[PDB]
Amino acid sequence: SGFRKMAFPSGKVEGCMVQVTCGTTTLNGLWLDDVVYCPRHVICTSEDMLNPNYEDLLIRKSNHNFLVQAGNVQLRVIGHSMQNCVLKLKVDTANPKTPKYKFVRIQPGQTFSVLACYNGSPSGVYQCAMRPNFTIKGSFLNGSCGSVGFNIDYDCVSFCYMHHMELPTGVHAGTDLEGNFYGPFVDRQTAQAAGTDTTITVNVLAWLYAAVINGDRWFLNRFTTTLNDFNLVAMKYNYEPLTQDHVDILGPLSAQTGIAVLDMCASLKELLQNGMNGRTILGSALLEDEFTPFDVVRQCSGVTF
Amino acid sequence: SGFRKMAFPSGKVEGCMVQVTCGTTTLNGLWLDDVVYCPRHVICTSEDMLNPNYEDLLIRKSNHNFLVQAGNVQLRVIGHSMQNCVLKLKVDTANPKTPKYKFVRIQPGQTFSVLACYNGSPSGVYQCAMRPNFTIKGSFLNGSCGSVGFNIDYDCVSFCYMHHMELPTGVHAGTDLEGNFYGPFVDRQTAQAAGTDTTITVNVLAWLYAAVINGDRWFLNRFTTTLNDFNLVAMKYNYEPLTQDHVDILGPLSAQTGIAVLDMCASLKELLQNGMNGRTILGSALLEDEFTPFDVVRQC
Ligand SMILES: O=C(Nc1cncc2ccc(F)cc12)[C@@H]1CCOc2ccc(Cl)cc21
Repeated sequence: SGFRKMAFPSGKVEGCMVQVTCGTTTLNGLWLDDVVYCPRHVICTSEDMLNPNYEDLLIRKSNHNFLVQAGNVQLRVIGHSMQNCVLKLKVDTANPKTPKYKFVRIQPGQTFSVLACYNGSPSGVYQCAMRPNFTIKGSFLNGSCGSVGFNIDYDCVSFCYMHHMELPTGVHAGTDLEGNFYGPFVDRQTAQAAGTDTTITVNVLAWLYAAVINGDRWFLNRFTTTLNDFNLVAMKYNYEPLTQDHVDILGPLSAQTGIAVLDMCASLKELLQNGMNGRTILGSALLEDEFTPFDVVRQCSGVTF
Repeated sequence: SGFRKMAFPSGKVEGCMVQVTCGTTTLNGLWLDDVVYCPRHVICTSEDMLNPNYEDLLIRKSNHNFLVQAGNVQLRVIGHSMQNCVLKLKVDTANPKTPKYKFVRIQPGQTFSVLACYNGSPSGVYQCAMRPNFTIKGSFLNGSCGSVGFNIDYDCVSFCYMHHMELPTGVHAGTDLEGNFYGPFVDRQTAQAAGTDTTITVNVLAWLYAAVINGDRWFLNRFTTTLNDFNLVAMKYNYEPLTQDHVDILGPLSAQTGIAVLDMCASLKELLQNGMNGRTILGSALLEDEFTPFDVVRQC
C-alpha cells in the first residue's frame, strides 16, 4: 500500500553527468559514448545572452575553450557542433558507463524524472510532468542547466529533457536531447511568458484509480457521463480535453477497479463543481495530475529497473 | 526557484541492491563490502509468523540455504549472523560498487530517500519522513522488504532505514541498519497498531520559510506568539510540540527571510484556524511536513 511521487532510479543517468565550462559559465553536460550534450547558451557572455548569434559565437570557439570534467578527470574535446539549442562536444573517450539509451520527445502530460545537477554532480532526483503549456514546475538553482529528464523502459534510458532556463514565474523551460525546445520558448534573455496552464485530465483520472486501488472510495458515485458532456465541464474548469485515446489508455485501471472511465469522469465532474468538502484523496486536498496511467500501473504492480 | 519533494540520487544505493532467497521467501538485501544485510524475517516459514524464535530458526540454517543473487550472478554465503532484526550474510565477494557509507539511526521528523526494490531490482525512488509515531508513509508492495532509506550528504551514503513490514493502516515499519526497529514494533504477525500520527511542526515551519523564499507571502501576519501559546494551539490540531531546539534550528531561515520563528509560528496558528481559503502554498492545499529545516536550506 501507499502512493508516492516516485522517480526512476537515477544511477544509469548519474554515470553520464559531467561538468562543462566555457569561459566564466559552468553548467552540466550529458556524456553518452564519445559525445557530451549541453545547452548551447554555455558559449554566451552578458551581451551575447541578450540577442545571440550562436553560429557566429560557436565559430569563434576552439576545442580547448571547452573544459569538460567527468569526476576529477578532464576530458579532451576533439570537436564541437550544434544541433538546434544543444551543443555537442566530441570527446576522445567513450563513457564506459553509457547505458542503453534513446532520445525521445515527449508530449504534454507525460511524466519523467529529473536528475538535478550542479557542477556535473547529481544532487537530487524528482518526478515531474510536461505541463500542457510546455513548462515543467521544477526545482532548479543557478548552475542546474544541462540537468536532464528521463524515463526507463526495461534497461533503456529514454532522455526526454535538458534544462535551459527559468521563466519569470519560477517555472522551467528546456529542450529535448535534439535541442528542440518544448514550448514557444527561445534560449535568450528576453521577455518570455508561459501560457495559462491547464490540468492534465487523463493523469487526474489515473490518480483517482490509484486512490481506489489504495482504498480511498468516498468520491465514487453511481453516475456515468458522455465524453461530450465531460469535455464541456473539463474546458470550463481549465482541464485538458479527454480523448478516446485517453479513455482506452485508462482501460486496464478501469478493468482492475470495476469503475468505467466515464463513471470515474462523473466523479471528477462532481469533484470539480463541488470540491473536496474538507476531505482528501491520497493525503492530498487537490487533484494530482503528475501521475500518468502508466505511472499508476507501474507503482501499483511493482515493475523494476 | 521552485520547490519540489526531492529524493537523493539513488545510484550509489542501486549498486548495493541484491536478491536474498531463503526457502520460499524472496526479499531484498543490501550488499556492502563482503556483507549482505536483510530483514531477519526472511528465515520465517508459515508456522513462524506469530511467534518466531529467530535464534532457534537461524541455528537450523546453513550457508547454502541462503541464495544471494547480485544481478545474474549468485554470491556464495560463507557466514550468517544476526544483529537484532537484521540478518547479516557474509559473502565471498566484496561489492565493487560499495560507496563510502555509514549506518545512522534517525529521529522522528527526519527525512530520507527510499529506493523501492523487488527481487533485488530497484524500481523507484521517493522521499519519506520518519513520522512522529515511528512509521513511514511509504509505497510498498509484497516483496519490497529489505528496501532501504538513505541520505547522501557529500560523497557518503548514510543508511538509516530498512523496510520490514506493513501495518494494518497501510503505513510501514522498519529498522535502522543495526536491526533496531523504529517504534514499538516487532517483526511478528501479532496485532500491532501505529499510534495516532501527528504533524511534524518544525518541518511545516521550514516549508513555510521555503514558501517565503519562493515569493509566497499571503499567509504572513503581523503577529508573534510565545512558544507556550503556540504549543497550546498546535497540540489541538494534532501538531507536535515545538521545542527550543526546533526554534534554534529554524534560526538561519529566520535570518534569511527576516521573519522571526515565533512570528512564523503566529502565521502557522492563523493557517490552522482559517485554512487556505482556496489558496495554495508552494502548489499545495495542505501544510507540508516532510521537508526538514536542513532540506529547505539545501534545496534553496
Ligand atoms: O509486512 C509484511 N509484508 C509487506 C511489507 N510491506 C509492504 C507490503 C505490501 C503488501 C503486502 F501484501 C505485504 C507487504 C509481512 C507479511 C505480513 O505480516 C508481516 C508481519 C511481520 C513482518 Cl516483519 C512482516 C510481515
